[PDB]
Amino acid sequence: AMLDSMQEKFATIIDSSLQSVEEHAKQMHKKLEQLGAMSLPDAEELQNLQEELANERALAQQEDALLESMMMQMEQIKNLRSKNSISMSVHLNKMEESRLTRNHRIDDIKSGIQDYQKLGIEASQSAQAELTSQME
Amino acid sequence: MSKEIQTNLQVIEENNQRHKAMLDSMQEKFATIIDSSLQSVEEHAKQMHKKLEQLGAMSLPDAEELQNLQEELANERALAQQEDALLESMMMQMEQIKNLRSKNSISMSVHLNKMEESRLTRNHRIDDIKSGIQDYQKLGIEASQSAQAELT
Amino acid sequence: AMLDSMQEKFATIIDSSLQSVEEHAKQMHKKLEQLGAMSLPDAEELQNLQEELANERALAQQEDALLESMMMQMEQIKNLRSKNSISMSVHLNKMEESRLTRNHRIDDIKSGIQDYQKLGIEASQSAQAELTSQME
Amino acid sequence: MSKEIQTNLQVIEENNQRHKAMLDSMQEKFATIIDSSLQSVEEHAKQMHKKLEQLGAMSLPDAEELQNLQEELANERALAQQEDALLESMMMQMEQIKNLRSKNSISMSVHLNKMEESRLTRNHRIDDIKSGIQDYQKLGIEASQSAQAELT
Repeated sequence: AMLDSMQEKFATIIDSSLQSVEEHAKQMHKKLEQLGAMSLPDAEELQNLQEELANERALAQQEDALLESMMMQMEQIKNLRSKNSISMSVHLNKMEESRLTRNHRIDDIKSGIQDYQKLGIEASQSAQAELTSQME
Repeated sequence: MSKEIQTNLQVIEENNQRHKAMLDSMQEKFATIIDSSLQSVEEHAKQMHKKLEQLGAMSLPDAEELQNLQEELANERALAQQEDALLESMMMQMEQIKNLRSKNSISMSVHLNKMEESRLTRNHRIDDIKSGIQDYQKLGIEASQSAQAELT
Repeated sequence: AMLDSMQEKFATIIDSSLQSVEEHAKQMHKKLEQLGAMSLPDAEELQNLQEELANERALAQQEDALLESMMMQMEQIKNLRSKNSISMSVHLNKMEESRLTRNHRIDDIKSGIQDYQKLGIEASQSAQAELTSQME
Repeated sequence: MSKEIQTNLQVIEENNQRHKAMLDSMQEKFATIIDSSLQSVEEHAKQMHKKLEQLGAMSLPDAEELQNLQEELANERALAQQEDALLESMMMQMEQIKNLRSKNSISMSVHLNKMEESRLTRNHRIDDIKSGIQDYQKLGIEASQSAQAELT
């Protein structure tokens, strides 16, 4: 029974094998721990991009509201100008009538002065027609 | 008295002469002023007519000014028409850019969700592998006992 | 003295002449009154054009203030977007580093599994080197 | 006892045979498991290596997604650059239209002042003519008296 000296080598290799299976299990699990630890910063970065995307939506919404408001006010001014411009064309037309009318009135007065000069000659001849008539 | 009647007829021959040269000088002097009277009516009519000439002469410059106001009013509509075209064009283009942005930002959210799936999947796989290391270490130590309990 | 009968015609023409000089003076002055009356509506029309011109100035001033304000706000949004876009490029670069790093860590673990398979064969030969050695 | 020693040597000849075929079967059975042990270490190493293969295979799609995010970011700058060019262009043009309007409105005020002068001048001329009618009627009635006071 020289087996007692052979089996002492049996616990020496089974134990030395198991200690390597646990050192591999220890080493790998440490590597897998820190690898899986990257998940949180990765999630962090996504949340940041997510927030920046929401800012873009916020900003686009403010921009659209701003331009609409600007266009609104811009349209009111356009209408006011248009009303103001129509008012002008009307007053210019009135002034054109008042100018033509003034011309007619001036021509009437010119004609009336001519009528006066005409009827003055008619009076001069009609008066000398009495003075040459009272020559009898 | 035949000679006496002849001189009484000389009296009359000068008597009417005293009325003739007196009336001939009255109608000559009265007609000399009616003529000067018409001359004041014609010089006043000329004077006044000149005034009305230069007054009516203002009409054409008045019309020039109105016509200038007319042109400046038409320019204003021109400018108003350019301004409206410009803003319309601008709004047109701004609207495309807005749409392109929205399409681009939506595409982005898709990739962000895509990536979040890829992150969760990655975690499951890491956990799956971690479990396999635990499974190996457990079935490894339990295998050692099955050998040490028989030969020892 | 048959002049008393001639002078009665003298007051008849001097009076008839003067009454025509006053009827002309009356008629003309009436014409000149209403002609000069056009001055007030003419002045009115000018004042209206004057007010419409001031409206144009008012309107142009509002328009200039409006566009300036719009441009201001438009510039703030541009800057905010630009800051938001720079922030993105930064997070994308971080994620690219975290991806490369993750690749190195995975390769290390792959290599460490290979080292384990290698040193397992070294153990298998070294163990059978004892079992073929204890054949003596 | 010569025959007796031969059989005691047969005992030993089977005694060591009882240890030989017992040890030959112990190292054959012990080496038969060290071989199966390495086989579990190599199949686990293969199994795990597969897991790491498909996990590392996620890297390329991850890179594709980042590259898409990169392109969508560059598009956004493109769109931002078009938008700024557009508004600049628009402001440029709006500024000319504004100037042209001011020039046009100032021209107008000049004509309005021009016309107001022409209106005041017109009034002086009307008053001047009215005065001439008064002057004529006054110097006309006073002329009538100078004649009626002498002949009447």
